[PDB]
Amino acid sequence: IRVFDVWKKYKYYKKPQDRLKEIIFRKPFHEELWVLKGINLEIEKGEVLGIVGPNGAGKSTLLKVITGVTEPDKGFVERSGKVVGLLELGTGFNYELSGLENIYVNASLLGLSRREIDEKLESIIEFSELDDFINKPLKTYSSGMIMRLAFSIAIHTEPECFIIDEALAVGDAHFQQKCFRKLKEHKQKGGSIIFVSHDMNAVKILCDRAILLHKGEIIEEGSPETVTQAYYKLKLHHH
Repeated sequence: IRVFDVWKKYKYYKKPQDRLKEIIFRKPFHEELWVLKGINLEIEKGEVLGIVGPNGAGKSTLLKVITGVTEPDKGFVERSGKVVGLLELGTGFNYELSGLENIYVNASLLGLSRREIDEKLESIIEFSELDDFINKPLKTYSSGMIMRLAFSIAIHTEPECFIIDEALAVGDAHFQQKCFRKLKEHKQKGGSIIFVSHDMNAVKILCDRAILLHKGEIIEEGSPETVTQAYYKLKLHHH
């Protein structure tokens, strides 16, 4: 929901041994590099926010500050509810356990109560199309079946916000439409969505507003049309 003047840095070593000299010398041999510099950002209930920018812009660090996987070095972030994205998919999955048991493990870590998972269990199964394999252990699943289960649990956990990472965009045909429908319902109940994409036409189609990120800063905000035109302008002068 609210990102307030957030800065984030990471220690950076010119060669792996400056790490080794740091422990032995007891003095830093690293450079403090800032992936995020004074981010101010609000994601409001009911909106789809597009986030675009080049590879080292800091997008994924911004996603982790938003979700709380990472804490800012300056500033703060506040949120009314849970955020679910790539890095939460399949958390706690155990390949010795059946897909039924992994629903309970994963859904619980993603915030649902035992009663809520009981209430949603058949929906998650039917949505997954795995019904014939739900009592078999994950170690017997194909990779596509494992991904299918992780998506199917996650999309039912009613967070405040879903992050649609740039990698999530690829998926099996017709399963996307089902997820697309769930995501519109989510938005209709006041949920928010963060769409991270390099598809500028998709950003204009799906998002209500967007930001352009570059070298750790938001350099443009507003309508998808405005932010994508600013991205093109940036790529005329960036690399």
